[PDB]
Amino acid sequence: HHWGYGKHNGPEHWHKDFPIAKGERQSPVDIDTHTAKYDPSLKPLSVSYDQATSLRILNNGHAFNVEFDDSQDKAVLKGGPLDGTYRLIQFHFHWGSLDGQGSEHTVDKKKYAAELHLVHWNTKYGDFGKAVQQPDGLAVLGIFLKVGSAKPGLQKVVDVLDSIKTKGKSADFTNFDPRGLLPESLDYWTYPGSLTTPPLLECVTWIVLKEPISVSSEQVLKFRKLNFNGEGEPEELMVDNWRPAQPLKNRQIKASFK
Ligand SMILES: NS(=O)(=O)c1ccc(C(=O)NCC(F)(F)C(F)(F)F)cc1
Ligand SMILES: [Zn+2]
Repeated sequence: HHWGYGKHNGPEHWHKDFPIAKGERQSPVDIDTHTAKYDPSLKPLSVSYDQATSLRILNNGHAFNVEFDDSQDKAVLKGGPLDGTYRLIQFHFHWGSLDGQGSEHTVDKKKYAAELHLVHWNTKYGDFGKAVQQPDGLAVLGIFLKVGSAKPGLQKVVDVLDSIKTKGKSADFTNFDPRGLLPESLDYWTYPGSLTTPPLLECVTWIVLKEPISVSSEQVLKFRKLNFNGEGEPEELMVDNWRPAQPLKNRQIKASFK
């Protein structure tokens, strides 16, 4: 046993090994649209993924990560609330056992079926390990998934999932274009927060897109066939791998749009 999402080891238990769980800038949060302040000084986000180099997909026992080559300034996030250049290192999702739950952020207490996190690190810190120890070390771009029409750009991910069913399995995953996971609009909300899994470090500038993407029920079903457990262990379906909303405390969520 370590941390997870079960009754015995789930989010309510995390603070015992990670006391920052009750800290002042924990994520996710509910985004109250009537209270987020429009900030006309925010810049447009700049998402430069044309030279992205995906490498590998890995089931890590809590989600699956699609990992990228981050040894140079290939796929980067710049602009919006950010200073400097943040390199994409990996993306992953959180999702539910049912379509009415699964996202980590909520919008006016509305839950989406899933949430995509594109994780980037601030190049001024040299490496990802150094970046997570800094209050401005990461930028995570969060995108909500609603169940509807299929997302064609997601299908290459859903088709490889059978090959990484269990914890610690990985597969080569090259030539994957993460632009195919973006919505039309880059309007966003932003706030200072944390990693949403242990060690829950308070190193993240959250940029959460307003426009969800649509995925089909067949595609999200495939997420829910993954397993938390390793090969040969008792089957535990990888579902409901989301942390509930944490109190906002002394923070302000800004909107990029009016
Ligand atoms: N869900 S999330 O907020 O996007 C999120 C993104 C990245 C990480 C992450 O790198 N954990 C690994 C780690 F922090 F455990 C390490 F110290 F970095 F090894 C966790 C949560
Ligand atoms: Zn995440």
